[PDB]
Amino acid sequence: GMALQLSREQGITARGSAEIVAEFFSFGINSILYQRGIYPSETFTRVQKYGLTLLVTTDLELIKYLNNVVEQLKDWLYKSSVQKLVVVISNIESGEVLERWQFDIESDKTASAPREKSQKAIQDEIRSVIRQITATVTFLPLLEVSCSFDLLIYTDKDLVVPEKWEESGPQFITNSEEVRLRSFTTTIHKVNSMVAYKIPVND
Ligand SMILES: [Cl-]
Ligand SMILES: [Cl-]
Ligand SMILES: [Cl-]
Ligand SMILES: [Mg+2]
Repeated sequence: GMALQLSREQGITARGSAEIVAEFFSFGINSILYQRGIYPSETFTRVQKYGLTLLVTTDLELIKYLNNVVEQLKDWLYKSSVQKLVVVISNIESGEVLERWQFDIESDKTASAPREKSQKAIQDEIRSVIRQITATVTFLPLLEVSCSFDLLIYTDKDLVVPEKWEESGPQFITNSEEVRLRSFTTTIHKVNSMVAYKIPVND
């Protein structure tokens, strides 16, 4: 007679996309911090995500810091207010900017009914991007200096700056080359990934 179905959220909503992208950044930032030795290897634990074994921090302060960033990102991503996220890697002793992991975000401001793209398909794309973050490091110059990180979120100039957040300098890098990574999309957001790395000197 009449076909009924118990509602089961399939596809992607603007909220779902924001969730997905913010989560990707949490895992991506964790991978970069581990791969560039920002935090010691023993401060990371193995976890399953996107069909991969990924390393995520156990450091209490870093967990809270990154969680705070991810929560804020979801809000701004839903609003289509994030233009890019950059993980700046600098020589801890000199402050020299050595790498800039740049994630340019494109948004569908019209995002309404849920979009027809499976979570699986999206995870498949993210999986390749995450693998490429680790793969890319094997092609960069050997890093043999202790470094620090800065996480910069570039937003629409008109956004309200929440408490605890601050307008920061751009942390310009110079004498760099780039490695373009695979992009991924939820159909609502598209995340482009690339790393700008400084060419060292023959000293
Ligand atoms: Cl781009
Ligand atoms: Cl690899
Ligand atoms: Cl720059
Ligand atoms: Mg040297």
